[PDB]
Amino acid sequence: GPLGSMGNSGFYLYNTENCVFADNIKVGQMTEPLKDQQIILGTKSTPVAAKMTASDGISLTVSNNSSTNASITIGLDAEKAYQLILEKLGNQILDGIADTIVDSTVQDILDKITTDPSLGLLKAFNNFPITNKIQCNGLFTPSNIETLLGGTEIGKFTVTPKSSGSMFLVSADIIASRMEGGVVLALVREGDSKPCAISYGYSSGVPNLCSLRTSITNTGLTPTTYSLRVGGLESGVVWVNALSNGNDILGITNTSNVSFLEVIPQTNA
Amino acid sequence: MGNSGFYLYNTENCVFADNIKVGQMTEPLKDQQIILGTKSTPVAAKMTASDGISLTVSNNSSTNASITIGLDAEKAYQLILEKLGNQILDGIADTIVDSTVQDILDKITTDPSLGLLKAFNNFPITNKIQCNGLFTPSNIETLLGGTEIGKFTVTPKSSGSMFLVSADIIASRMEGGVVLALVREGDSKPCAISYGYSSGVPNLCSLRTSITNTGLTPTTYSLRVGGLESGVVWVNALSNGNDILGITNTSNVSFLEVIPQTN
Amino acid sequence: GNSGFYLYNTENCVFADNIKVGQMTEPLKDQQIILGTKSTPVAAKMTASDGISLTVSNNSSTNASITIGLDAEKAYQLILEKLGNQILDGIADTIVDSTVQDILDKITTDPSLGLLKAFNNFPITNKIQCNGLFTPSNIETLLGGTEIGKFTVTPKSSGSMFLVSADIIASRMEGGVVLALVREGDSKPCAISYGYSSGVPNLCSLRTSITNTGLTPTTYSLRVGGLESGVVWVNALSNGNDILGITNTSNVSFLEVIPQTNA
Repeated sequence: GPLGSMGNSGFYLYNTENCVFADNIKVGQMTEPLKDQQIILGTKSTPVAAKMTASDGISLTVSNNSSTNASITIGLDAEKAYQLILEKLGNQILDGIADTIVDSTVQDILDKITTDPSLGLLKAFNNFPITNKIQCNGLFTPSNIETLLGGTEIGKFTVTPKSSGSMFLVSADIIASRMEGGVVLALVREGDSKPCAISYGYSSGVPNLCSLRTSITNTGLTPTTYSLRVGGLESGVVWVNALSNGNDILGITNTSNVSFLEVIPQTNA
Repeated sequence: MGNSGFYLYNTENCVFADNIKVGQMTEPLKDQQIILGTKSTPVAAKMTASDGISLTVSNNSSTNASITIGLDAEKAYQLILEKLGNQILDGIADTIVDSTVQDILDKITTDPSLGLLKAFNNFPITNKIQCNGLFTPSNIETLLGGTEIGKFTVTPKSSGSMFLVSADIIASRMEGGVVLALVREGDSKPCAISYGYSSGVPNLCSLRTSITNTGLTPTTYSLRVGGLESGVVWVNALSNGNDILGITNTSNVSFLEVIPQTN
Repeated sequence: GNSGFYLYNTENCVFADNIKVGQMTEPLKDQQIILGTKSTPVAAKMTASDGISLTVSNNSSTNASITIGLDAEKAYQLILEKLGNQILDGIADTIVDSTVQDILDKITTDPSLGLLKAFNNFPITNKIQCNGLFTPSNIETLLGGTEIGKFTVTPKSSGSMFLVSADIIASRMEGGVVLALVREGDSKPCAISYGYSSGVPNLCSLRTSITNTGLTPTTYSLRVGGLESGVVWVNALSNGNDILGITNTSNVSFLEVIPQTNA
């Protein structure tokens, strides 16, 4: 019946097609028949057996052993590719993207400065001037010093920290007057049951600055409200911003101050 | 179709047929097949393109037919992204990163609207001054209160800031009060008034206040001290004028830039 | 020069000068290959759309080859001809993120800037009898008064200063109080301030600004005592009792500040 692959050759009839059939083929300038990855490529003269390869690198997938479904698939070399792209035009590309970074990184940083507490620069300050003449009739006694009933309230202020785990350096300096005796200042955080800071000053009967300084530790980035109370030590009337009788000091309107300055505490040891 | 044989095309000894089947081919050439040699005998090979590469042909043209190899465009770039983004930064950042870093730094250290850059200033006062100038309900509102003990010139580095002014002065006088006044140059009256006491012995007499800044421009403040309604007040010295503990002690006045924030 | 079939070792092959199969109307001309179609095969020219490398050595009739590959500028030009925007925003995003992170690092470290300022508060709650006097003699010595605290601070920025506020509850029989801040390794205090008590407790303070000398831990200490005479109680009444019968607090604060030239 059938002859055999390999060795015979001539012309045969494939259906209606009249085909030349051989083991192999050598035509033209080809000094020998086809070898690996070679194909028949005609010049204007007698053709030559070209080999297909990859310049710069290109995916070439040949299936040699397969006599059924054999192919040459062609693709990109990726890491070899983009490298070349850079190695050609990377100099202009950088220029363009730089005249974008100009605003690009800046607006971003300056946004992070202001949005972000954990930076942790950008600290809050607030000062609160107190001008009123106040007759402080509430005393401080050993009985009320651990409670909320010490003295008379002269201010109440709401502070908010811009940075996490920070404190407020607090100075309250208050023009006070009282008939020869001592003056007590209590700073109280709302929520607490007793003052979070106590201090003392003196007046001869003539006005003197009485102050409280302290550093209070901040819980959240939540707004917090401190009241300031003032009274005599165990006995006396104290006037804030006034004389010993409540008249204007020097006939004018005088100012006391309470100020909160955010600060980020280094470890003491 | 029909014939297959050999003929003479000009000077060339040719061969012809309707098709051709060599080597391991079981049938002659079909769609997109080409003759591709192997280590033994040629096989048909169907040219294709991986990773979505352009490979298009023209079969419909019997003459001037051709195959074209092209770019994936979308596929390609999508796969370049799909692999390597890391190298670009480490490779080319430095040249521009030098410029950007060292620029944004200088911007951070110049910009008055950033809210960084807060100036601080400390003016010590080691002189002994007899403060004969009194403070009476009459001069309290004028420029004539007290005796001037110092003057200071400061400059805001930031916009919309305040100065936290501390004035801590060592004073003494016979039993009575000590008034301090801080006056801005160009005003008609003190812009902060304070009070202190001395029983006859040195005592720190202290004024504190927070001032709203009107610019990025050099303001000058003057501090003056003196008796409250009556009495001579000595600064940095005893009740009579000589050294305290027989040394010169210093007083200070300080300006601290702070930047009030909003709730 | 001839045509026909012949034997090459084991292989029986066809040979001719040229070849014309299928729909081909003539043999193979320059840059032509035989490509099988659905019907009979045609002649074909290989080409490159978009631009791709197409290098043929026909001249060399030995090891002759075709090669293909990227054309670079034309390639990417097409890449952006379709996608010329998204690439920008993506890569700019990543690199802006990288440089941003590096800057943040460089701010939170570099002491040469003027950002990063240290703060410390040292509370003092203990009742302390300061029998140490302060007198002409020991004012320039280390023996002035009784030491109520020792503190250690480290600056985070160079050319810096510490804004020191020491506010101490004290009590003594009608007389003056002295406060002295001493740096370790100095022969004398570097800050001397004064206060008063009538017999009831009153805040006595010391304020000063000290110049920092480097970035390394430094240690000051605060001595309190009577002015020339008297016993001074820190944090109590003049008889040592708790004030209002509770523990009280005294404070010493170090705030880092960056000084500007005084005018």
